[PDB]
Amino acid sequence: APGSSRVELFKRQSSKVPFEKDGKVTERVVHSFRLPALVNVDGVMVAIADARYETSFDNSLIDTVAKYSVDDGETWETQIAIKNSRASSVSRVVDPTVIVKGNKLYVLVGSYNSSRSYWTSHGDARDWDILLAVGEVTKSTAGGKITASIKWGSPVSLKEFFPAEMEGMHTNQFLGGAGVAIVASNGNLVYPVQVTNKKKQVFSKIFYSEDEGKTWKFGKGRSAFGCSEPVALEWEGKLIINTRVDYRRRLVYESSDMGNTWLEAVGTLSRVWGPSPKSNQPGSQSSFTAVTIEGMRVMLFTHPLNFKGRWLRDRLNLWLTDNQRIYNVGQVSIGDENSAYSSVLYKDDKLYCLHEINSNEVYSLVFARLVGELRIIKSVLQSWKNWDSHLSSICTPAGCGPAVTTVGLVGFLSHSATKTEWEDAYRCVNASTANAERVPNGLKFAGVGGGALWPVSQQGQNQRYHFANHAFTLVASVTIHEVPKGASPLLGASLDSSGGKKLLGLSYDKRHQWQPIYGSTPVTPTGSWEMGKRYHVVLTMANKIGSVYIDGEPLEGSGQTVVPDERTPDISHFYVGGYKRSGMPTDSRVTVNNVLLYNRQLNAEEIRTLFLSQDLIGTEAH
Ligand SMILES: OC[C@H]1O[C@@H](O[C@H]2[C@H](O)[C@@H](O)[C@H](O)O[C@@H]2CO)[C@H](O)[C@@H](O)[C@H]1O
Repeated sequence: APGSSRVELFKRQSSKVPFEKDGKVTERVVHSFRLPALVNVDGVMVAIADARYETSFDNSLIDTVAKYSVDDGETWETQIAIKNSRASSVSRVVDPTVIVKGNKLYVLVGSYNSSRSYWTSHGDARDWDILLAVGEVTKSTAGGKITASIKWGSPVSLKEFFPAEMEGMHTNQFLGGAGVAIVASNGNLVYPVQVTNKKKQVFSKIFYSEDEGKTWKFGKGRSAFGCSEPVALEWEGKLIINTRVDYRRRLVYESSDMGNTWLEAVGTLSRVWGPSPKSNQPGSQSSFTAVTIEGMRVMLFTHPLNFKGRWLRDRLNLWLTDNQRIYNVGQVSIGDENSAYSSVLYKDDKLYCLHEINSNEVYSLVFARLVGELRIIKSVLQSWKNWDSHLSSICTPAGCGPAVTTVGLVGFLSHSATKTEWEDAYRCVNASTANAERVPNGLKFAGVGGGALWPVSQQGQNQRYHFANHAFTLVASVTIHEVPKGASPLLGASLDSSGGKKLLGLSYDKRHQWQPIYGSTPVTPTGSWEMGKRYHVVLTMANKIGSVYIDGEPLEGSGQTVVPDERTPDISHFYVGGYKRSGMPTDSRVTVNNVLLYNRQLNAEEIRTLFLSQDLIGTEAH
């Protein structure tokens, strides 16, 4: 990332902290630093973490360290925010989870006295407490300089707020999800927490306070079992709770009622992010925040790619999303270093990341100035803004008719293309092409193997288009140049690598009829088409039903089940203008322009507007 730089701020086996025991304080070298949380309190940067004094092993001696800086991270002061009980050589305060409100740092930690096993394996709660400490940040301008100070109060146990029973089950322990939590728009302090029951299942809840931390409540709902280390933000009046699932894809939920109800975010972010290339390795803590960049509300998300496997968790990656498009900003860590946990802060229009580096299970936290990354982010955000503005600004055929909708518009294939790719105007997922000739606002295809392939599950580890398994609208303009020998494809969602098994699609045949394909149902040819005429094609799928529209009108027989109510589809890719498979004997001679993908089923007016504005939406002229 050109322009970016970093320092080893919390340096393993080197950085010292003020270790207090029985009224005596000694500057003490720390073996490992883990669990970064990086925040802004009134212009003061504060970096909170675990100081694992003797080893990186989880069940060992740990205090919560804080560093703070008034100069954007050039210099820092160092404190212990929270000390462990000092009961034993493995006493520890763990998983520090931070909320900023006003001048206050709320830090929630589990506290353990003597156990040498990880908390989820405990059969009881005898070794556990849950503590809240408050740090009060003040600033001084005495002497013509800015000086900050943080006064940490004594921790208070919140155990009294943990019910012995929850929706049936009996509770054992809970911890914060680590990293940075939030103040909701209603002022509530909101911690996503990870909780165990007596069956040793782990699940996520919302733990919240309506009275500045004095009392706490749990929402009655929960994630699925197996969801740990939850991280949350508030988006459009809802909490978005992004969870770690060891050995599986991350589950993401939305709750509008402080955790009383949880709905999997299948239409947006759930199941997008895999913990390793084959999504069969441990997960991670993640930074997940909502921020406003160049006037646009967006979300930033970090997770390692974990090519190495196990808990090594190399290749920390950064992602940008507006809850519609999902852009890979790139790799924050360096080379193949192990770099699991992280915390991203956007402050005074500068981007920073405090994150782990691990060699031989000795961990430092580096403090990175993400200059290259913010440059890419602003570029991408300007492209999103530009194209949304382009589409929204179009005076559609009436005065002007209804505006073309950009709500839920995820991808758009128009004029830009290279020799082997059709480029997404939204810059997230290009389509691969074969036997494609560039024409205004699209591509012309010919010959066996021709077409374009827009990957869905084929995206691999990180599946930005997973939403399509639940609902989508796929729109294009198509022109047929040659009468085919038999039924030939134009547009569709494939369930397998070849395109032979379809969820929903549209073909055309030698008798000048359309052949809409509804899942595995026998195909009934219908309607009529003419060579050389530009047709508007809309495929919609929602609530397991698929519809095919030509020139804004449903084909006779549209609105059929395409998904057996038991299973959830796993779309491989969308195919456009052919299958893009030389193993498929069809030869589609067609031009396709302006392909739009939405994460929802468009309504009647929206479809009609798109049909009527086909000649106006191309990116060529702009
Ligand atoms: O490697 C650091 C990492 O260890 C994880 O714990 C693993 C451990 O790595 C593995 O050797 C052992 O067999 O199983 C453990 C989990 O039961 C921790 O989860 C993680 O926090 C790190 O401490």
